[PDB]
Amino acid sequence: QRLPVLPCHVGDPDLWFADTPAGLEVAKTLCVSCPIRRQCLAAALQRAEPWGVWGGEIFDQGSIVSHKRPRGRPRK
DNA sequence: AGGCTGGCAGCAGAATAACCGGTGGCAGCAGCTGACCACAACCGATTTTCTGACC
Ligand code: SF4
Repeated sequence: QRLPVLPCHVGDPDLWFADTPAGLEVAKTLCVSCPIRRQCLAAALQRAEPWGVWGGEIFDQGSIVSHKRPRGRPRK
């Protein structure tokens, strides 16, 4: 079916929870071409997923952050 | 004098209406819990790593 075209499970699944701001960036933008962004993002927002890339967007424990804040002192 | 030998005959089996007492089960439910999620916050370093000034 359309399973190998689905960009979620094409490669290694441990990529999409890597705890670097730059590592998961290609994981987030790899769901640009995903055919099911609407329903996946809708399910992720309704069930309140606390981790990882969902619907081509990252998640905190309840909501969506724009980009994950890096380790260290943030920029003034 | 009967007996035990002989067929002869006959048969089983197989195939193709109430009471009373008591006693234990049981289900329903307030009412101690008491362990348990469970959010939800709040801190305890921890490490990085800028940020800010020092001379
Ligand atoms: S997170 Fe995005 S890319 Fe991955 S399966 Fe869901 S919609 Fe597709």
